[PDB]
Amino acid sequence: ALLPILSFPDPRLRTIAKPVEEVTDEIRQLAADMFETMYAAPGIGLAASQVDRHIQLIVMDLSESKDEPMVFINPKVTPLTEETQPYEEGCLSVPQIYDKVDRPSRVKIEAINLEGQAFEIEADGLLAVCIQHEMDHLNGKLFVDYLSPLKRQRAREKVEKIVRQREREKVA
Ligand SMILES: [Zn+2]
Repeated sequence: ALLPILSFPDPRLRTIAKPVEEVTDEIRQLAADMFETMYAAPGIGLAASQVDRHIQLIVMDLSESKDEPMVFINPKVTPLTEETQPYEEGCLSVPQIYDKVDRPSRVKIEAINLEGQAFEIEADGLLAVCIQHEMDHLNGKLFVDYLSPLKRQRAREKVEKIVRQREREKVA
């Protein structure tokens, strides 16, 4: 029913995504399936790289109510300061692992929406964390890449265990 999410260390998560050529109704349908997948997980961010569609498309909803959806197509993110903020990040492609990352605290976002309109906004807080995390997906990067090798290694061993439990849960 839902789209499968790739899990670390799947090598396809390292693919650099291609620009979206036109917001066609198949990219519209993909965005809608990404939302269902994301909301089911549950998560607040999913990049199209994570469902093995190597395209610059990101869906996001940062709200308690699952009612404030946002789409970023072909995004450009530029920091507006050297000040960073720590945040404990997770990732649906690194399931059930969370750790601290430090990223620029304020950024400018330029992207297009599901109608092909351009927009430009400035983001701090959770938005700035999340858009930078998701942009990293589109350049083949995961948040575990900023951790020490032992923490990455532990994360990898734990995730294979969770994925193996998830499969076993399908047989029951
Ligand atoms: Zn992620």
